[PDB]
Amino acid sequence: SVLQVLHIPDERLRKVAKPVEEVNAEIQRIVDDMFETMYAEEGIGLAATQVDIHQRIIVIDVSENRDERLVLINPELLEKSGETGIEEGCLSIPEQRALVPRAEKVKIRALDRDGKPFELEADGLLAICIQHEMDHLVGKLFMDYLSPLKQQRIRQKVEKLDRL
Ligand SMILES: CCCCC[C@H](CC(=O)NO)C(=O)N[C@H](C(=O)N1CCC[C@H]1CO)C(C)C
Ligand code: NI
Repeated sequence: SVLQVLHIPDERLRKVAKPVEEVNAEIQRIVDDMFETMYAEEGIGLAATQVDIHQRIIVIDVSENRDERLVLINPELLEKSGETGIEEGCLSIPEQRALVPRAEKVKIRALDRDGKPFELEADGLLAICIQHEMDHLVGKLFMDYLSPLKQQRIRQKVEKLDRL
């Protein structure tokens, strides 16, 4: 199923996700529906918070052909280094993008779609995406790193888009 993606200024986007207790069929249904949503909305990642599921579940596909699924369940940041920043957009902040500071590289541990633990070192866009996705799990959005003026401008554009 394709799920509705919450948009600013919805307060549900600020909720802090709980850890997944067990990776079972219910969770796999959620993961699969998150992928479907992500692809339908042309994203490269999605966090459960965005679909109003406050659990630490993240789906990602940063591949050119959009056929490389990555699942981060209960991700934990182990190490990071350097700094970087690209103009990021967000499906909860439709059509707006801005550069925000991010770690260049990250090493994380998480559970996959089967509930098996794995470690992953990432750089480039994957590291940026992980960070963005992990921020959604603690109720944080890319616009939070910007000035009040920029935040207000983004808020108004999203509301108008949604109004139309
Ligand atoms: C880059 C950090 C991760 C961005 C994730 C968002 C999806 C999101 O809202 N997840 O929470 C995305 O797909 N955004 C895209 C995005 O920002 N992109 C896609 C290509 C790289 C970057 C643009 O610079 C477009 C659809 C707005
Ligand atoms: Ni986002």
